[PDB]
Amino acid sequence: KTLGEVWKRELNLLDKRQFELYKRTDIVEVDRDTARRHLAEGKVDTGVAVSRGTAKLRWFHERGYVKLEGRVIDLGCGRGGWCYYAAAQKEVSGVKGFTLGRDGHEKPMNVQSLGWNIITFKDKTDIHRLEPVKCDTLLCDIGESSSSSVTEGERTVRVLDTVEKWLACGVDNFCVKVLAPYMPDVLEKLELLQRRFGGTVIRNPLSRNSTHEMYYVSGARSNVTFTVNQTSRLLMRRMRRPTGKVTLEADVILPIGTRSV
Ligand SMILES: Nc1ncnc2c1ncn2[C@@H]1O[C@H](CSCC[C@H](N)C(=O)O)[C@@H](O)[C@H]1O
Repeated sequence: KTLGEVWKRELNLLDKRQFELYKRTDIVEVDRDTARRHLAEGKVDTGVAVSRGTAKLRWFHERGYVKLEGRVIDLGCGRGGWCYYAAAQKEVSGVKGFTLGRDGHEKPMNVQSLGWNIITFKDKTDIHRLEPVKCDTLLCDIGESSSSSVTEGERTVRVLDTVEKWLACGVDNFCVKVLAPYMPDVLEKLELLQRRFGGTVIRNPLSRNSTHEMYYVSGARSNVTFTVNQTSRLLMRRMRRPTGKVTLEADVILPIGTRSV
């Protein structure tokens, strides 16, 4: 009965053209053309991002929503967009990325942007069964969309349930994807986590309108229900008039090489 649940219901009722236009209406998007061409030809020394994820994490990082420091752990790293971004930051000492990378799941990509040598990728790993390890910065970008709000809720609570085990070890910084922050049980879990570990949820402007995803980050503190609903109101407004109008931005280009000595 939350605004977000209403949004999900109306989203599923849109026709093909409206859905297509809607998902990109008034959003920011990084131009991935050059990056994709470089990766497709096997270039590993141009500093291009391995996925759209690098730009998403940069957005949070550049405005203080999450500090990237010391021992970084990336749960559900996929191709490694967040791992490579973190590895290039001077404040980061090491990065451990874990991902399924099997049965259709994206496997870590091998490129040599700055600090690639301080990253340890581990595939064939279900992070829900992975024993928590002590770290300073915890990252998690897991959450598979579902046309069912109940299902998105279940998936989101499972992610937060697992992440809480890791935060309990004591972490300074975190950035965790919250697939369906609009579900009531999720809102309550977020309020509980905020009281225990601080932080709040933030909507990334690079996220498409077809998902209500927001990220639980350590760098700010705000009223969770209020801000989740602000995003619900924005998503609903954009559904009334979908123009498909997108604003293109330059993708992330990282320096290259190993971090040595
Ligand atoms: N239970 C699980 N354990 C490990 N990885 C999982 C998982 N569930 C989903 N994943 C992986 O989590 C990834 C989410 S997409 C992550 C993109 C990454 N942030 C980037 O910047 O490139 C997907 O590859 C998905 O396969």
